[PDB]
Amino acid sequence: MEAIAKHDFSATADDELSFRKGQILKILNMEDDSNWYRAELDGKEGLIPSNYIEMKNHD
Repeated sequence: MEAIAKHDFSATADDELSFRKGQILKILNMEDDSNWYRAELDGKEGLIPSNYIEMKNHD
C-alpha cells in the first residue's frame, strides 16, 4: 500500500500525476495490472508510470 520513487516522474497524460526520487507515494489503485498505476500525493490522485516506482511498505 506504500511505495517509493526510484526516479523522477512527470505525467504523460491528462489523468496522470508526478513525483520525485525518494518520495513516498500512496497506492490506492494499480489499475488493471499494467504499465500505468494510480496513487495519492498531497491529497491529490493521479496515475503514475509503473517502471518509475518500487513497492515499499516496510523492510
